Amino acid sequence: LARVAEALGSSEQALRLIVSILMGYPFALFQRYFLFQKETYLIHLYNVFTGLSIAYFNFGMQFFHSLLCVLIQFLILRLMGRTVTAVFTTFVFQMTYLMAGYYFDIKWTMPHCVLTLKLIGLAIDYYLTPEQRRFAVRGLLEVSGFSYFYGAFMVGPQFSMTDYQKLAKGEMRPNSFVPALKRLSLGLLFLVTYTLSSPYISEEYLISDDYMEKPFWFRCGYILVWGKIILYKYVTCWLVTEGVCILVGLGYNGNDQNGKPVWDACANMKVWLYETTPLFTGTIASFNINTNAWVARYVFKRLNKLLSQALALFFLAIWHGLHSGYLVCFQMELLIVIVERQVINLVRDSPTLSTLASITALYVLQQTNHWMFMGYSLVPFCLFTWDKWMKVYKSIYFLGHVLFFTLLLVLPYIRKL
Repeated sequence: LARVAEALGSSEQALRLIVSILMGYPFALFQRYFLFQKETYLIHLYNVFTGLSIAYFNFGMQFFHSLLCVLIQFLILRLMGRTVTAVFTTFVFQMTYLMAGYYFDIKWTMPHCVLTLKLIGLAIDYYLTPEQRRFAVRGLLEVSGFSYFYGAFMVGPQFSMTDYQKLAKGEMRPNSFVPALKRLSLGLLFLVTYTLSSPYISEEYLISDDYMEKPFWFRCGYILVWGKIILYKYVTCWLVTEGVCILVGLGYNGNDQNGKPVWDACANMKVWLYETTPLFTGTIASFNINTNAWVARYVFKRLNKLLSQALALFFLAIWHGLHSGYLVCFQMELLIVIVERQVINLVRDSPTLSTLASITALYVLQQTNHWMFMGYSLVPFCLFTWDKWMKVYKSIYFLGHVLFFTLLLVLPYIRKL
């Protein structure tokens, strides 16, 4: 039971989560053939009975929490309807219930932060642009089934209700097992990388006084290797989680010009592009493309774009808010990423400095700076506490904070040089 969680290397709860995500596949062996089944109320009943069992198996307490939010949300589907208050109360209540969970390692708030976004998204869908005219829904079991879907429950991607009901019917396409193997084999490849790296390079090492004053160059060097190997826990649990999502048929975006079907519908990653990438505007734009696209659809699209940027990323700090740490992380995308784009336009688009720096002559150095850019930003994540976060930040001479601002004052004068 617990000896399996100690034998490989990972945490005790981490084994119960990987078992839960891998449990998606034998459960997707029923939507293999019983999906073409004429009865649709049986499909909704499968997701509830599986999702409630998955929630109970991982944590006994959560089964009531999610269920309570689900019944209260379809109560705001009866009352209020699409009157504007309904969006205001859903946004507040869901975050009020969510933030209560944090105030009261792998807690029951793991699938709860997912359904919070799934129910807020449902409210705006129940409430136009070419995307909005499609994503909007028309007109009990529907809300319960959509929330408890086994493929995307613990950390899975948000899926449009309109598109979810489609899965019960025609999934909006040919059934396949070959792409499912692709995201599973690549998903397990990163699991081997994580389980082997995590013990010889850990978090508690950053706060440990041992050697944490000796090198300076390796002081930042450890921060480059770490926060590149730690985020692989998310990577493995988004590729194996997509593997079940695509096996059912939900993973299919559509088809292309050659008739070949598309697979990037609920794809929360793009590996060749989130790695081997010199410019991290690609990586940070959307490492969790779905988690990033949701905010870009229901927060940024709904929201004066200049004043929207701060309030949209502030919602991501209301999303968890464990310590000031998670807030300091979202003020990195609105920091280095906006500065990185300024250096992108500094070259090829300036009448002073770009002229000489536009050419092919004017790779490894950029990536080395960009992996450092990630680590420094992931430091106030994992270790979120004020005393832990400040400890390693002051020990590394606060380089990221100084360099970004140093670039920010000098940069507009380089545009003149």
